[PDB]
Amino acid sequence: MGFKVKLEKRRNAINTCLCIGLDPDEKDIENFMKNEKENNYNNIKKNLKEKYINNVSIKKDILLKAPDNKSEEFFYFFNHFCFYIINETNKYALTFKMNFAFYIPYGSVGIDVLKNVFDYLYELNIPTILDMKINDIGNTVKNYRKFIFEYLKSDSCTVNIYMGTNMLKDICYDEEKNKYYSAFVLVKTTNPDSAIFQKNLSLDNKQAYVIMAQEALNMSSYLNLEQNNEFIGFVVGANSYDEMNYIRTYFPNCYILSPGIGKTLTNGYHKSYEKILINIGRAITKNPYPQKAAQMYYDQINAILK
Amino acid sequence: MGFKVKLEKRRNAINTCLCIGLDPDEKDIENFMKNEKENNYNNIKKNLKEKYINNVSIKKDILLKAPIREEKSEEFFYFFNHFCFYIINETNKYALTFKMNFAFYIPYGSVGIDVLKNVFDYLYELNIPTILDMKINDIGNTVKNYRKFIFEYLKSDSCTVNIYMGTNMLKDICYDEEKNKYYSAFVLVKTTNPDSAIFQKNLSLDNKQAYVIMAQEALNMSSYLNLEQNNEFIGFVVGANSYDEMNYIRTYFPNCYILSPGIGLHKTLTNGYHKSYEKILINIGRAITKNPYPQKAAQMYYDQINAILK
Repeated sequence: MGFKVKLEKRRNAINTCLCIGLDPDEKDIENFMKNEKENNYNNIKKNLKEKYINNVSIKKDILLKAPDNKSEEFFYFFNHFCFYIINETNKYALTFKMNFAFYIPYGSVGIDVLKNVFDYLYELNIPTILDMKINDIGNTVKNYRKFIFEYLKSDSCTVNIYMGTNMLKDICYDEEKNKYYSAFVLVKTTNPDSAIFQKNLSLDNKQAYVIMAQEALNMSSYLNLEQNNEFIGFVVGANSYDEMNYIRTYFPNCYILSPGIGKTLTNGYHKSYEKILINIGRAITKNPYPQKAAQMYYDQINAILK
Repeated sequence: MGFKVKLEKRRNAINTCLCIGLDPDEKDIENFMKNEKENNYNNIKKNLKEKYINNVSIKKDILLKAPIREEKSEEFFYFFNHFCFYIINETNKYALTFKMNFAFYIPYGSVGIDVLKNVFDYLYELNIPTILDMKINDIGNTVKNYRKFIFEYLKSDSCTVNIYMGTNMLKDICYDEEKNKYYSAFVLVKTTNPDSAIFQKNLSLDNKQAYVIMAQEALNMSSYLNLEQNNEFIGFVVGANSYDEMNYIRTYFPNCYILSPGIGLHKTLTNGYHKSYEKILINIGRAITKNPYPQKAAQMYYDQINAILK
């Protein structure tokens, strides 16, 4: 079944539009490993006892061995840290968003964890988003479509359309198995210079982020995504209230991914939940008690619900 | 040491500005394998003999194995890697630099990344200038992850970048205040091929098309961290088939490095924007790696260029 329905179902299931960001950096690891050594492998032992961990496809042997310190150590903890966050938070998460950048600085080892992370999430049947802000020319971008939607089995991804919209036709649609995928295009990002191009640049008097949205949203039609339970969304920085409001208003019925790590007046979007995914990452994974922080942000959101 | 001085060195040796694009697809690996499982593994054994192949770091015990068929998922890895070496060994004699597009090394998961790693290692030993076409972009400290991967892990000499969401990301990519080192990069200006490439020209500021408005910020950022004196720079990517935009930028700047993908439609009015070569890299990929006799296709393009009026 398509992405829209996977979200539509889960949204009811847990009534929240929270999107947990799983962007583990080096610290979190060097750390998780020690707070784990400097402990009786509490979490790594709770991890090793969740149903789906037994399914991951890569180095399932290593990851499953008793804690005890090989060269697959970094791999060991990196993968288990993610399992832990997911295990500790998935309850409050409508969907998860992993940013490729955090999984690529070590080479293949990082992609192996990533891949397990998605296998684990796919098994837990939780909506996923690879924040990879991909971009490139047609036939080349299909490589990203294969990696993301095929190898990782991801539910969606972020895409930077600056160099074209036709690329969306190679990312969101696959004419070989006739499969349709969802994507999120970078429209506006609260960045002390993101507006240098997304706002100051223009055409027909409308800013650039409005131009790409229109273009993005039109490509969504041409591809027949909606009727195929898929879609193209807009990534709109949380702290971009003015822009976040215009998009929500002028573009109602559209899916919005709001990056950041936290104020909440950001819900300048609303629709019927789900169409305004509020991303929160570091605030939860860098937080000493991930499960707690999660429910906190979980409630604070169900609060701002009405 | 420096990338700017590195190119203006290999510039002399093999006088050329040709840039070979190594973008192995799934059937380049099938073919090469078949052509190998029939000619008693000719090339593979020629690779294995080669000098610097001992400088690759991932799964070296396998890359040097005896052609396997008593393995698992190591087969694909074996041929993918040897095809890239095949090519480099074959044409690295006419190339000014090699451009590896990340997109082609990631669809199989991590295995391709290991292969990409070995390739950057290999080239590093032949001491050939490199470029990673990953077209990266992201906020603040996240890009740090790419700079590490691109420059620390693959020791690449440069990479491509999409600054649409902030020109500042370039400081984060092109500089590293912690190892106090500078890096080079090429930002996408006017990519010709995406016949859907609007935003780049229909989008404008004070009557200046976007690619123009983006080339300046790119340069203004290059001056800030001043890569210049550090033998580094921030260049641009301009499609070969963009003669209008090509002639301009190289005229309205006009000392900025240009990377031009195109031939692999095709033309040659593209050099209608040159200077000391190796500052107008011409990327030819498929036309050289899809060719039956890659060495010649390489020399062919080598002479067609090396032999140009001026």
